[PDB]
Amino acid sequence: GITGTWYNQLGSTFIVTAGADGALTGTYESAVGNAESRYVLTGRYDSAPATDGSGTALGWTVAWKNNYRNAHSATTWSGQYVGGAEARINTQWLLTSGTTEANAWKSTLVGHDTFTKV
Amino acid sequence: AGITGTWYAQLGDTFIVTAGADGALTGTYEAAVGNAESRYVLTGRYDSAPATDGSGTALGWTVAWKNNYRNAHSATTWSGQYVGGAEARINTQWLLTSGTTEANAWKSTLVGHDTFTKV
Amino acid sequence: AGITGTWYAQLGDTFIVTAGADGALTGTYEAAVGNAESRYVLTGRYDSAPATDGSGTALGWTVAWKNNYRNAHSATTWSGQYVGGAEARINTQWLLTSGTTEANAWKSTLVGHDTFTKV
Amino acid sequence: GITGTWYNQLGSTFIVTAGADGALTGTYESAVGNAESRYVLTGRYDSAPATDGSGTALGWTVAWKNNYRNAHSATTWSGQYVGGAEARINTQWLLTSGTTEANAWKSTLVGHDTFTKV
Ligand SMILES: O=C(CCCC[C@@H]1SC[C@@H]2NC(=O)N[C@@H]21)NCCNC(=O)c1ccc(-c2c3ccc(=O)cc-3oc3cc(O)ccc23)c(C(=O)O)c1
Ligand SMILES: O=C(CCCC[C@@H]1SC[C@@H]2NC(=O)N[C@@H]21)NCCNC(=O)c1ccc(-c2c3ccc(=O)cc-3oc3cc(O)ccc23)c(C(=O)O)c1
Repeated sequence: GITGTWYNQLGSTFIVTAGADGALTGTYESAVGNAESRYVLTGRYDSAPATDGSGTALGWTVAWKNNYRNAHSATTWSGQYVGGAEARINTQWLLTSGTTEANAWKSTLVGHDTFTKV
Repeated sequence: AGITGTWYAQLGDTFIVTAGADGALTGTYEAAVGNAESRYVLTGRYDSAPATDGSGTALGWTVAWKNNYRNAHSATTWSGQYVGGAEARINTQWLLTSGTTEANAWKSTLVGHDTFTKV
Repeated sequence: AGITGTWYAQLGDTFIVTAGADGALTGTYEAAVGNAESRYVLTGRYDSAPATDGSGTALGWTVAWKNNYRNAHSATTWSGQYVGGAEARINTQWLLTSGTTEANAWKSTLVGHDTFTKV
Repeated sequence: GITGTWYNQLGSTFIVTAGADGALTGTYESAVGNAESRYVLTGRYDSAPATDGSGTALGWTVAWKNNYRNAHSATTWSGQYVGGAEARINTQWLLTSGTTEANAWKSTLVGHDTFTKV
């Protein structure tokens, strides 16, 4: 299922628990960027997905602050769980750093992460 | 405190949110049409210790478009920053992903931008 | 005709463009500071036969940030639509990719939005 | 080099010619969506890239109109050429359809395409 420990192509670690209320909770450890150790995450997922083989929609957020470090930024991942012999979560993400109004144009990075339980 | 409250977008969407000292965002998102039928759980995070150099406050949240009235089999995430002022604002970009077949994954994700203003 | 002309964004960026009957966009993009040093080639495409139902006109263009004065080793693409009116507008979202190492590819692409208005 | 015939994970075909003026020209054939046969493309690329092993930045546009069909939309790809034993062009793209102002919120799809010469 969705619950468990996941890894992306960057080697970052995504540990998540999916509740029946549609809630996501857990921790995220980034391999790259201004991050150290684990950060809190929370999100949502569709608790009653379709049955036509479609994926299960979900999303979550990490604010890159912990007791170790503060990168003044947040990332949201938006994607879906796909079932199969090899289960994976495909996402696209938006990473926004706090900026002055003059610098807002360079506030937001975009990318794509594919997660697996390897 | 600054983030905590009710906010509205231009298209008519509203949300109410509470920002905890632990960096948690929790509340409810309501779509353009004002009814209970269009109220959904909102959950996210924020920088509880933003910089002091004039920068905005980074944040993000998620709404899965399922409630006790309906299920659209999708979710939206907003990633942006809070900008304080006499008229405070939250400037975001968002990603809406719907459940799809692997074959239709390429058309699974919409992207847009929303600016919210505080009541 | 409607697209053909000079356009300006809020941050001060301007571009001049010509729309050919073949669906080609060609012109020059100038960054916020008004000098020759900041003028770059613009190239793109557009729907020369848009729908008649009130929809906007789909378009897109690219600027590689290299000219005879400087090279930032990057490129931006704008994808949006033209909206005719007394005050015509082009509403876009854009992607700016810089050349990176495979290791830094994850931080290679910025995303944003710009609305241009016609002079 | 960049010039040549390329294919993405969707099986779509990307035939491109890179000029020394920084210009891109060619044709694109989509495997998916409201497309038939070939459509014109044009774009730009950095003609004098760095030497530190960094990729070469580029972008291009396709308006989904030809003599066969009109999908009232346009796609722009933004990414970079990466050199190696297996050369590829990694992109992210924005696909905007013409819409009413009320429907602009659902005007723009986003995704990622990886191209190779296979
Ligand atoms: O450090 C963090 C938190 C860790 C994020 C980990 C991510 S979340 C998604 C992904 N998945 C995962 O598991 N880990 C990563 N975030 C904030 C830091 N932001 C950047 O590193 C950043 C942002 C913007 C730029 C940036 C720029 C920064 C400043 C400037 O003046 C111009 C810039 O121009 C750019 C142009 C581009 O095409 C791309 C980026 C920039 C740069 C940079 O170039 O070093 C870096
Ligand atoms: O047909 C074309 C031209 C071919 C594009 C080929 C692409 S270019 C990038 C990629 N790479 C490549 O080689 N080929 C593809 N484009 C315009 C058509 N757009 C769509 O197919 C489209 C756009 C939006 C929606 C859409 C919606 C459409 C209508 C509506 O009322 C609500 C919609 O909600 C959505 C929610 C989502 O999360 C995702 C999509 C939608 C849908 C759909 O659901 O069928 C479909």
